Formats: sequence, C-alpha cells, structure tokens
Amino acid sequence: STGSATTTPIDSLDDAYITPVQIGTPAQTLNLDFDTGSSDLWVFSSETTASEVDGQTIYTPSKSTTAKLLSGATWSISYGDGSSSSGDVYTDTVSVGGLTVTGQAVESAKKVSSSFTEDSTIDGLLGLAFSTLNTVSPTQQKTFFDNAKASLDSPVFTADLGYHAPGTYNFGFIDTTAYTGSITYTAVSTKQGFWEWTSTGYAVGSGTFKSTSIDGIADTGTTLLYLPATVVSAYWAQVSGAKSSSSVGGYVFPCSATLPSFTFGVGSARIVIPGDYIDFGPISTGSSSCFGGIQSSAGIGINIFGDVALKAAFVVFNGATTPTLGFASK
Repeated sequence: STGSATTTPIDSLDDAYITPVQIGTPAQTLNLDFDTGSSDLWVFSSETTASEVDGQTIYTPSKSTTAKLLSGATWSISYGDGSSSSGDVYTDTVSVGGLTVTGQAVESAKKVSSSFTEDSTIDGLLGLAFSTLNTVSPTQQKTFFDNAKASLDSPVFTADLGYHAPGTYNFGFIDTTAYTGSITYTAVSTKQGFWEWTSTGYAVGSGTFKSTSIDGIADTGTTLLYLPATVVSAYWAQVSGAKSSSSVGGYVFPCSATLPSFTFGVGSARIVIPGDYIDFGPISTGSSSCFGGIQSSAGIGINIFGDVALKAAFVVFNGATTPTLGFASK
C-alpha cells in the first residue's frame, strides 16, 4: 500500500504545516501537524477542557463506531518549545492520503497548554519519530508509520515541504519526479528516538564550505534551524546590523536586509537554503526588526534541522531494519 497527502503551511511564515487525517467511522477529518521529532498521535477532542478549545476541530470518539477506549491508558507530553498536552487513549481507524491503519492509538487530549489553544489551525500532532518515544502509559503505543510499515510497498515516508506553498507527505514510495539529481543517504542513530544524523558541514552564502560534523535531528515539527553557536554566529555576521537579542530571544536582523543562503552537507552532497527561507518577518507587527530562521541550539542540547532546512530538500525517512535518511535537492 501507499498514501499521499498534501501538507499546507498554517500561515504566511510557514510556522508549521498541517495535513488532513481521517479518524474514525464515519471519518472525522482533523488537520494534524506531522512531527518527525515526536511519537504521539494526539488530538483535540470532545474530552478537551472546554476553555482550552478555541477554533480547533475536535475528535469525538463516541461518534465513531470503530473507536474503543484503551482501558487504563494515559499520555502526557512536553515539547522542546515548552508546550504540553495530556489525556487518555482510544484505538480507531486512521487514514492519511488513502493509507489506512486499523487499531491506531489516538491520544485524546483532556488538557492542552496555551500555545495549542491559541493556534486554531492545528487540531493535534501526528508523531513520526521512533515509537520508543511514545508517551502512552502503562503500555507504550506505536506510531502511525510503525503500524503501517509492514503493509507499505517500501518501509519509507517522505517529506516535501513547500516554501510559502503546499507540499506533500508520501508513505510507502519515493516519487522520483519530486526532486532533482540524486538522493544522498546518510546514517541514522535511533538511540535518542529521533531521526538523528550527522551533517558534514556548512557554507554561508557564496563562502567556502567548512567541513565539520554536526549531529542533529530531522524534525518537521520544529519551525527553525537550530545549530551550534559558532555556525550561527558565522551566518549572521554576514548580515549587516544582525545581532542576538536576549530580549527577543534570538538573532534579529534589519528587515531591509538581503539574507545570504545557507548550505548544509549531506555526505558529499549539498543542500542550499535560499536566504528568503531564513526570514521570519517582523518581531512584532510594524517593526523593522525581523526574526531570523537560523538560531543557536546552545541550551537546547541538540541541533535541530527543522522546517527551514527540510523545506529546501526532498527528504526520505527510510524505516528499513537499519533506518537511514535521504536528502535531495528539488
């Protein structure tokens, strides 16, 4: 089997991407944030504290003839950005782009943090990291991909995120029309439950490539590119007037600037992030200070190849017995 679904930016900055997901019978379609940095499929629901729902579409398990309470199961998750959610668990039929999993754990939120409430466009998350990170207790549950894997034509999914435009998540096949040149594959460590890999270096603009190992995670659920402070300083030094602002919470730059590109290495291959991908716009409405899309990972404890990086590539998440990651230009 295969599936193919379009993923759409939630706003004009590509702050996140939503993908429609069918849950239950008859289908209830929710727009979920596909997150290769976590491993829970959780949704706003009829069980979510009413004051914490503000415009989201909810899953109502009582209206699904295939929903079953997973007795005794609870979940609770905290994300790298400080947000969180928790609740109980149903199993139900879940379909993405024509690919159907029966008995998928659907984690129903009883509580969500303010960041989730305030974002009316995201109805939940669909985790695509390794199932070892799944938070369901006392019986850990599998991701949608893990459940689908054996049925897929090939045990893979691909992320093709757009810049200020829709893109695609495919399951079970590689669309050879969706990228240019070849896909370069690189080793993955699953030790921390992430799609963790090592970039071979970087360049800023038309500058020389610096060969240096940068361990990090391919994370579709993180907006920005978080790299070591040395790398980030080298980038922003090429933008007149750019500075790290403790008050704002990262590097800012004059909105009048033209940003240089940023290149990262994948083996001997190179992925180029155009400068415009690194612009996250005014820090507040009407400001001439703009927020940068490359930020320091210092104090995160891990480097994160988030959407800023991934949207410059066609990315293969290869879930074979020994997982790997592939990157192609597009």
